[PDB]
Amino acid sequence: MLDPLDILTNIDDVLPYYQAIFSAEEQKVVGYEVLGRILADSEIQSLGPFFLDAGIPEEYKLEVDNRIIRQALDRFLEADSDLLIFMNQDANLLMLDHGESFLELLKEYEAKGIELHRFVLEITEHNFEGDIEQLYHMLAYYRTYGIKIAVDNIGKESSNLDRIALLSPDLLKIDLQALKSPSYEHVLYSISLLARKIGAALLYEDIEANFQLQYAWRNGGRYFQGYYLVSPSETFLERDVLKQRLKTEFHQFITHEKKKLETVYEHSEQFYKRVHQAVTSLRKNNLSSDDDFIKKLAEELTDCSFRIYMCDEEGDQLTGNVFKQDGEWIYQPEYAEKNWSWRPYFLENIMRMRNLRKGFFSDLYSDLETGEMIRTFSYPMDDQMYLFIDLPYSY
Amino acid sequence: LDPLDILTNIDDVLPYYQAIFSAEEQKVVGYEVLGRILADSEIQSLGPFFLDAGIPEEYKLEVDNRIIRQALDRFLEADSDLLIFMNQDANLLMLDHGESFLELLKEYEAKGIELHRFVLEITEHNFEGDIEQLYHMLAYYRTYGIKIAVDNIGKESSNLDRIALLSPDLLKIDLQALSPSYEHVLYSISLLARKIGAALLYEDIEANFQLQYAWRNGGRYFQGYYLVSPSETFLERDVLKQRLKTEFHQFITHEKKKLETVYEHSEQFYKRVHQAVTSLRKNNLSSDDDFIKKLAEELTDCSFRIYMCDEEGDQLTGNVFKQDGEWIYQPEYAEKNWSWRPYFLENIMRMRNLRKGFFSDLYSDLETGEMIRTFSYPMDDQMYLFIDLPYSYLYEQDGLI
Ligand SMILES: [Ca+2]
Ligand SMILES: [Ca+2]
Repeated sequence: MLDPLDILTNIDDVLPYYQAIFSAEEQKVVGYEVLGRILADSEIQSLGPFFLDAGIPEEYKLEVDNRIIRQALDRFLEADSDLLIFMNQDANLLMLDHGESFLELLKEYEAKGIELHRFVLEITEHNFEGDIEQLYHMLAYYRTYGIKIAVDNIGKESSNLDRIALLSPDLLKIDLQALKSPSYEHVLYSISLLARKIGAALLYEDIEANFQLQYAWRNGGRYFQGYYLVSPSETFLERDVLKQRLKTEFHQFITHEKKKLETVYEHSEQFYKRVHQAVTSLRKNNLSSDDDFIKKLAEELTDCSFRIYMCDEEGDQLTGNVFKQDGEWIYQPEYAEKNWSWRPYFLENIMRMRNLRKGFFSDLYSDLETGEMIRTFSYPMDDQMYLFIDLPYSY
Repeated sequence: LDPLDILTNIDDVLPYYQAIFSAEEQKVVGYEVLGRILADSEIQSLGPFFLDAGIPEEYKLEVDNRIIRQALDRFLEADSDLLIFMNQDANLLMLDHGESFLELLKEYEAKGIELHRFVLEITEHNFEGDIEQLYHMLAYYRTYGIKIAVDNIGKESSNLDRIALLSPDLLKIDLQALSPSYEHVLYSISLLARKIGAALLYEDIEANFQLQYAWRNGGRYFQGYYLVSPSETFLERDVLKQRLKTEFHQFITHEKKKLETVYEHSEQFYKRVHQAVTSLRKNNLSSDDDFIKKLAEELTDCSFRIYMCDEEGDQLTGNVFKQDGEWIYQPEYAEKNWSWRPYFLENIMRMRNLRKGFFSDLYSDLETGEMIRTFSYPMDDQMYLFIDLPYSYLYEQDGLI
């Protein structure tokens, strides 16, 4: 293994390697991440341990860091003009002089021909121990030159979504070693939606396998990185190196998700028919009690439902719950006179049921009482009343 | 108050209680136990005392105990279904892997407080031990029915990973913090809370607008001075029922309206677009790219980008993009794919089935960076038209922001 002294003594042997990043739009190389390499003893080894070592003085990190960047940016001057240049930069070291010296190094290469808006700067926020509002201040300055900001390692140690969103980054880098909790896609889904509202694109990294790439794609992944794509190498690659492979790999993701979306919408339709038949059959009868009715319905729909109740237009529960437990139905009258408009989507679905004049399923959510994952089916009725049915699973 | 003052007069220490209110029944669901001492003809908080890092842990637990015993003695006599919210530091609890505390709880089960009424307010970002061990221990607690609530969610603790791991029963979000970054981050936590099954409890509600924010963003439970301040005794369970019933009626009414105003707006826009498109599409043998140019001029007042895609998200045309009040044509976006975008495929099969067009929620455009909405409109030949709306049009319409 490599002692730090070994590196500073042979500083002329240090070189950048590059890892390509691929777009979901054009399935093409959109830019590269600059990584640090040294030629020691007929072999190439990473300067990672060297940059990550807290024991090594900062100037020697910057000393080396510099030659790699110069070599890397010298290379970019000659490649395609629209390539992005992703660069790892510690917040604290960058903040030693409020980023002054670094920016001048970037400014230098603008003159030499690299537009500043090609620079993506990989910052790790939870590593920062200075005043966060000051770091956020500085990056503002950077952006006013078009410089892009990417935040690393989301959700690991001191990571913080409040502090991240304040930074209002251009990119979020999410690594998927995490995928090797079954419920991690909830994490991913949540992230993308936060990212969509503040306008940060998602870059998934450390993609070592296919299922990982699929996870990336179907959870809002705009850009992609990993060994499974292309490993870091000393030179650049043909921009459309993986185009056909990704085109086909993505076609298959699309097909899957559609077969997936249609299959659930189709299922919803038939269920609406089953419910419509059941309800109108029962509703032509002398069951004035709104409560008598849902009991009958539950027996009708015994195979697929586990809870049923009715509410009015403003979310007030008109009836009490029928609840299936241990294969038997129980009547819980106490649940009458409760309001549910506070629930996400609830009011939205009321006006949807009206306008659309049909019934439908919700997405998957975790029922507050039982705890297991369920879906609710909402069905509109005569007299501006709305029926709710709770369904567990059927995969 | 010096800490010595407290330990010296430990017999003067007493719990106060703050009630917590349900959105369902607008009633008192339980109380948070808070720590107080009677010093010099007056009542003052032991907060500073529990938060002081200088004070040895034994003396914090010594006092803590006096309060919990008094508090739980009180609960033995109140209603049987009341929840008991209790502040507990992770690190002090982890000094003996929670063994002693649990035995204290176990004791009161015998005396008549079934364990599922206990909510344990933990602050995860204060923990400096191995997280997976703390997560390990709380599992044990839960297997007795003990409930777990995490504190300072939203700001100080905002780790979708940890939240997803500790898999808590409750998230406590405080609203002194009160769209900004902050409101979008609660959004993403909200979305998760419903997926992992954690109820939202909003606290530090000092005003009405705060309560409304709480309500419309998935708040199941509520706390603050604006509701009821802490006091040394319990309150009648339906103390605020009618006040909250009416205060919530007004939130419901409001939301039924902000939502209609946007759906109404969508309908008319669909008509405008339908008229424009079919006018331009009838007697035209010019290409799809030529068409969208004409359309952008048609819709010049309200659009800023227009393009078409096929059923699998491949962009059929270039873009027309309005810039500095002029329309530019961007051939480069031809043959780009967008199915990776959230909602994209979902909306294709929605446009088909429903056979109509509609707006998206508000999102931040990746190029311009301002907040926009997109309108999706289905066409003949299994093709789909998209139109990105600027803020300048959203801002001066009714309730699209
Ligand atoms: Ca990196
Ligand atoms: Ca608390």
